[PDB]
Amino acid sequence: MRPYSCSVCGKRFSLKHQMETHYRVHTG
Ligand SMILES: [Zn+2]
Repeated sequence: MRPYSCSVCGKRFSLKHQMETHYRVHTG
């Protein structure tokens, strides 16, 4: 996948920070 990926949810992202910023959702 040219772009990164949620590596957890299964989405795609070309901005490591954006995806990494998404992990803030895997908290709890
Ligand atoms: Zn995720």
